Amino acid sequence: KVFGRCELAAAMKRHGLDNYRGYSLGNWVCAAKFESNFNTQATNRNTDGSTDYGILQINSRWWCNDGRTPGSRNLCNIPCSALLSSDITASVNCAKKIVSDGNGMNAWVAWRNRCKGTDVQAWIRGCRL
Ligand code: NA
Repeated sequence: KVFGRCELAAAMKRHGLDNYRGYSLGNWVCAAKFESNFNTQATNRNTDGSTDYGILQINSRWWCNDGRTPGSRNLCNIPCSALLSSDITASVNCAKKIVSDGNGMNAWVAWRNRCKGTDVQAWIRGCRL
């Protein structure tokens, strides 16, 4: 599923991501924009052989099981495929664990490089929330 900007902001808010660990909703929408262009089916293969999955490009090295990332963990206790669902519940629940891990949203290299410090409220501007 390719979400609309305000459609995703609403789904993220409903699942309690708005101000989670102090990150305003526009931070999460900005990260999703640059990670996946709001596409739940986004995938990216890493040089190390891990894969990133879903709207927030959650990686198989730590967070999900894909059966093909030697040495990896599955700390969100999900198949990585769950992160490609039209239903963002698994992605949001796992994102909550990741952003709690010590480095906040720096865990998402695209958030640090493209969202951090910018006017992220622009990502929810005009949305009925
Ligand atoms: Na894994």
